[PDB]
Amino acid sequence: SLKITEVKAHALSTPIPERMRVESGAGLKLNRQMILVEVRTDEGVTGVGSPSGPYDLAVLKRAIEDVIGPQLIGEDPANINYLWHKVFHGEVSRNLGHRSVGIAAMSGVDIALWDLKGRAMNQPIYQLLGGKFHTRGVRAYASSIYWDLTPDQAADELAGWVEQGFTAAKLKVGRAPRKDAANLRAMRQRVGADVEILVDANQSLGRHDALAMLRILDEAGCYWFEEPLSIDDIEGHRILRAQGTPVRIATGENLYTRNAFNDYIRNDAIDVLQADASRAGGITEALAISASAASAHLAWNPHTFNDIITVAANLHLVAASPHPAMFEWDITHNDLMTRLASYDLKLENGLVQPPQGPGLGFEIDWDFVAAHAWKGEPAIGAGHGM
Amino acid sequence: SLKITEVKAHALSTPIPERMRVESGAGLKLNRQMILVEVRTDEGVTGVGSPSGPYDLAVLKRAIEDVIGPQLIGEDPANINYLWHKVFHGEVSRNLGHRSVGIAAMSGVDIALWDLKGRAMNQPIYQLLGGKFHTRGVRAYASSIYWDLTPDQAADELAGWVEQGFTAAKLKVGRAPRKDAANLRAMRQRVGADVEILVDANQSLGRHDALAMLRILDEAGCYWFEEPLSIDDIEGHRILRAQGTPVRIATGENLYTRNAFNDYIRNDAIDVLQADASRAGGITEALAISASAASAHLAWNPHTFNDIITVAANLHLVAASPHPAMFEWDITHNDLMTRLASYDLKLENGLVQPPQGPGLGFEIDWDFVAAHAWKGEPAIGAGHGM
Ligand SMILES: O=C(O)[C@@H](O)[C@H](O)[C@@H](O)C(=O)O
Ligand SMILES: O=C(O)[C@@H](O)[C@H](O)[C@@H](O)C(=O)O
Ligand SMILES: [Mg+2]
Ligand SMILES: [Mg+2]
Repeated sequence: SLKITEVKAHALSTPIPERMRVESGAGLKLNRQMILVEVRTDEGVTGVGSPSGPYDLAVLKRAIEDVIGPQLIGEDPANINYLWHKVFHGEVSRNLGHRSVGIAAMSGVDIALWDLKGRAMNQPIYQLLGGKFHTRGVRAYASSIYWDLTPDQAADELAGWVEQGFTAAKLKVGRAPRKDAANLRAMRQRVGADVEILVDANQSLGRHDALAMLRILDEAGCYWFEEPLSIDDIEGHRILRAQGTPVRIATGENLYTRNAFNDYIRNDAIDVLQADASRAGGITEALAISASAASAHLAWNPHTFNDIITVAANLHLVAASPHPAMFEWDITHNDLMTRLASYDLKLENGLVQPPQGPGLGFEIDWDFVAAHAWKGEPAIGAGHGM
Repeated sequence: SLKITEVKAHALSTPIPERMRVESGAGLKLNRQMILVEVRTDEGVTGVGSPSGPYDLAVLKRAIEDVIGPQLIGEDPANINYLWHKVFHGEVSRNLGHRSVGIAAMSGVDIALWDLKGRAMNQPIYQLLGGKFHTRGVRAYASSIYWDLTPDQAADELAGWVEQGFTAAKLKVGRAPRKDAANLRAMRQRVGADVEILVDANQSLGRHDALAMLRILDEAGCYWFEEPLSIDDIEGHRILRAQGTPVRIATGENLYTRNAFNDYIRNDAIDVLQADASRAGGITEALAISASAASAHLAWNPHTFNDIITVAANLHLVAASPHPAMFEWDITHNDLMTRLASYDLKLENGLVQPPQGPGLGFEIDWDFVAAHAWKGEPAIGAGHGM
């Protein structure tokens, strides 16, 4: 057997050229940052992970190394299930909060344990999970077309991603619903019916404005309506879904553990569960959520947006899952997507394939890591919702 | 990458001395039988499985070899998720029925694919599933004390199993409710409060008789009431569960796929889901049911009763699952529990451990297999419920 010797959190920051900084309800992007989790063992098998973002890097590092870490030192890393519960019940739930940055921290560590397990077995994670369902590849969408655009500019950006091979893309909405509607109508007109258009309000609307927007989305044949309302307003999501349109009500990037999603399902409030393996509790928890969605005849299509590790962790799960694919691919300026590891975006007929090596299935460029240590830069401006 | 070259179903029968034949609502046992599934590949990596029983062996063999098999020949066995859906949607659901012996047949093949995957990776299945949760072992129960006994005899048999190390055991009921009650009362007095007593009616009661019995079970502090009613009467189960007693309402050995269990959960009709990996759709399907149970704050404790393969397949999953264990262990006369493979019952403080070899984790005695080919013997007498 192996024993865990260290749990490390490397805080990393990468710059965004001013002209490339985008804003949504979540805030204006400043720097693309991450924690790279490293779980090390006595025999030298190592796994890495990421607890996503934006979350404060010092908070994440402290939680990972000094709250979670001590629960892992000396333990056999093979018992991922045991360790998830030891950590959640022993420290994280009460001492960081049950729906919290602590759960994202746990997620990064869980992903590292799965990477470690795959590497120890010399197998890609998706093979551990019963192999592929999506044998030909996984349909991706370009994320996203952000705020501050004219209708023709928005349509131009969409045409651009479609040219690159994408069969679907997502539009940010919320700040100015009349502009959102104009943008959406121009975009649909430009690409026709063969391209799926997703919309994401980042919790920015109230119920009545969301009902008004849903009518537009329905007219435009939008695939889903993501975070239409505060995640705290479950009944509001039920009301939207009860309209019975072909537009899916989607949420989950800010909901944590299977428990949050159970509450939405129980209240008939959700069509697409978006639990991110790197946020909602780990690969371990995302697996459970995906299964629970299928039991209820609903879909699981994760949020994946932060770095190439959060993308890869989710992609292994998605490739293995029978849910129809609508896989989020961050197309914004992001060095953490392109330079962190040996794995890049390759679309074939609009599909991506998970990395094929052991564990997460690629190698970290530790030179890049050594060159991008965080020195206190902020990741994102203040969010909206006030 | 491997390719599947054959899917074989070995029909086996083993006798039961008349003195050891037991009866429940399911019928009088005559012979302990099974299909040993064998999936072979071009490179010679082989997996085995079992679709449980009692199901007619010819129906099983035909389904496995000639309905399911043709969907598998030539395919990569690593893609278990893909193959499950290829088989279900392509053939089994419509052409064998959605809640059928066809699903059990699929389950035997799915287990064989998981055994194959584990053997190919040189890992026990529980390691693939995220490793152990129950690191110290899995709490087992002695299954079961059957019909036809006096209270004196029932109490004595229970004391015998407790002496062997069991901390829990199950009693068959349903033919004579007043005698059942007397047996239970004698059993509880005999062993005290520290031993869990489960009850199993094998669908043999009507609603009002089950309500009356539940009062008894509550009095005796029983752990669960298994198949109290027809599996077809979901509302009846809701009514029992709505009494709010500490007695769990349990069912699932005769329910198939996650869909059956979702219907029970949606109707507030179940405390313990008993989906058997070898009946309800495979390891693949049981994993999903276990997760769905947890999401709903309910328990998954599988039915495991037929042979050492059905026991082992479930035990890998149970060991890896955070559900409190109440693991079924057939203590009746059954050569398929003792002579088929090199994995015996070993209790330590009432706990069992999964096999530790690759795949299911033990080797088949192929000489025993060869010497016990089915010759048309029946497995079980007519069941009850009419
Ligand atoms: O840019 C943003 O709005 C957020 O950081 C993302 O998480 C976004 O909600 C998404 O769905 O990827
Ligand atoms: O012996 C019997 O009653 C059945 O064959 C079993 O399946 C039983 O219901 C059990 O829970 O193991
Ligand atoms: Mg979003
Ligand atoms: Mg039973």
